[PDB]
Order: sequence, then structure tokens, then C-alpha cells
Amino acid sequence: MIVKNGEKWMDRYEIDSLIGKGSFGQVVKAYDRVEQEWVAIKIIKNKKAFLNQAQIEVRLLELMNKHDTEMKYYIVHLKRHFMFRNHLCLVFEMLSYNLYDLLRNTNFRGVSLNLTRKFAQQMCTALLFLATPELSIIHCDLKPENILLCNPKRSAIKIVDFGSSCQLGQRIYQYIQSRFYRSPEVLLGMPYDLAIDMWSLGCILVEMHTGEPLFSGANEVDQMNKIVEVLGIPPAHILDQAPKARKFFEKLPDGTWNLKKTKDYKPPGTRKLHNILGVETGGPGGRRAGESGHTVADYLKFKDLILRMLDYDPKTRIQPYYALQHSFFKK
Ligand SMILES: Cc1nc(N)c2c(C#N)c(-c3cccnc3)[nH]c2n1
Ligand SMILES: [Cl-]
Ligand SMILES: [Cl-]
Repeated sequence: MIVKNGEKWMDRYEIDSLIGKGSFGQVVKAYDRVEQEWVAIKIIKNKKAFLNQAQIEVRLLELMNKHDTEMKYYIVHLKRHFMFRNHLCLVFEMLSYNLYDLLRNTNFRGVSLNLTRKFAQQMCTALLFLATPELSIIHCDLKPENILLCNPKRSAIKIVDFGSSCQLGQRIYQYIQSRFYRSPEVLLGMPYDLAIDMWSLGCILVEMHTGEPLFSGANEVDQMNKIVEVLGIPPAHILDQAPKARKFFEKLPDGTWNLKKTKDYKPPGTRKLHNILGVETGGPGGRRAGESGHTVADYLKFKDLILRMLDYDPKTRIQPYYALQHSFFKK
């Protein structure tokens, strides 16, 4: 499309500037003369594939909007949508910069355990809202870039980008989530549920504090190998029901599984989250040695919560309500 600054749409919106680009199209800053406020307009490409998937995004945002709870306010607000020049246009409140930009601004050294906690509490409350039975929405693409500050002065956040999202039992794609944040059940080709967003969140929170992705795989095989370095071989009962188990693993006579190895990873379960976090060693790279709010006891609570979020079994992985009751969140 490539929209000029100064362009006026429908005697209502004046286009200012490009905010961002994506596979879906583009996000522009625009002035709404009716509400008298700035808005972010997500402009979908005029191609059937992108239109049809953005129509699901619009449906799921409208579904969330009509459930006024108190847990609804960690999702970006869709104000309205329209068709213009054969592009579906989604009008959102303006938010600020994203949590990947936040990490880039720390030179990838991470934010404090106290700021990590504030993000974790908001995100767990968002996931509790999506798990409302009448919604049952799987975000499917949680990552730092898809979490935006509400205000550059403040630590409030909202989730954006429901472009991959589906309701439970309305799955389209087997291959979903951004690779670094992709759950073992998705890597293993298994039917997925809301628990894949909790996996992503556990990956996200470690990264927000260390500055670096927990599992930075170059491809699905490297991904699973990096998860196994930290968490060990997945349980047999999961691998036994997994269509893609033999992408990564090999079963042996006695009903046990091991990695397929290629040409020359740390042995399974030996890259300890205890050491990645630096629980007993002054935090990541020892850079938090001495800082208040970064005691061993504070770290052990964080580590415990993360290891519950990174349960291989989506049935036993911690769920949002129970994550909100964790000791990590008690003052
Ligand atoms: C400044 C700003 N405000 C927003 N509301 C969004 C917004 C939304 N919703 C997205 C976005 C990014 C990726 C995919 N879809 C939407 N970028 C944004 N920037
Ligand atoms: Cl990232
Ligand atoms: Cl996806």
C-alpha cells in the first residue's frame, strides 16, 4: 500500500507515520478526529491469506471486548475495524515500545528481578483472562516483541498480535509459535492447548532477566536439543504419544528414549536453570551481586515458578491462577 503522511481517510483518520511492519501488513500512527486521540491502525495486506487470518484476529478481539472482567485489561484494546481500498484495517489504542526493545536498551543484560516480577504478574493475569471458558483463546505467538509497554514512563504492559491466535478446538496450523518460544508439544507435532502460552511465558521471563533467549535454536532440531540440555529427556508417556518424537529422539527395547545425536550439546539436564539465573552467584553473569531484591531466597522462588512453567507435560504445567498464587508474587 505505502501510505503517505498527511493522507486523510474517510473524513476521520489522518495518517502520521509508520510504526511497524510484519508478515500481516503494516501498523501506522494516525489521528482520529472523532474521539480526538492518536490511534495505531494495523493495515492488513490486500491478499486472501492475510485477510482471512486477520478476520479471525478481529473476531477474537471482539469476543474478548464483550467480557468486561478485571483481568481483561492486559490485552490491547481493538477500538473498531473497517475495509479501506480492499485492506482490512484494525484500529487500536496507541501503546509504547516492546519488551525486545526494552532488552536491546539494556544492551541485552536484562531488567531487575523486581521488574521481571511486575511483567510476570501482568502476563499471568492476561493468560488467566484468555483461559476464561467462553474465550479459551490460545495466543500462539507470545514473545518479547508481542508485549508492549502502555507508557514509556511506566511498567504496565499489554499483549498484542492475535494474528496466530485460535480458540481451543479451532486449531488450523501444526507449525506455530516463534521457534525460541515454541512448546515441546508443538515441536513434537501434538494437538496443543492454552498451556503452550505458559511455556512461552516461562521462556520470556528468564530472557527478560538474563537479557538472552533461554532456548535459541537455529532450527527445530537445535531447539529441542537446547530444551533437553536444561530440562532432560521428555517423559516417555509424552514421547510415546508424539507424532514427531523421531524427529529428535529414538526409542529402545526397554521402552526408554534418548536423543538422536548428529555430528558434534551439554548432556541432558546438566545446563541447570540454577546456574543460568545465578541463584547462588549474584544473578545472571553475577551482575546483580549485592542489589536489593536479588537474594538467593528471591531467586529460588523465581527458579521454582519458571520450572513449573517449563513442565514438559502440558497437563501438569502450571496454569495462570495457580501461577498468580506462587510465593514469587507474595511481598
Ligand atoms: C505503538 C503501537 N501500538 C499498538 N497498539 C500496536 C500494535 C497492536 N495491536 C502493534 C502490533 C504489532 C505486531 C502485530 N500486530 C500488532 N504494534 C503497535 N504499536
Ligand atoms: Cl526475541
Ligand atoms: Cl505462529
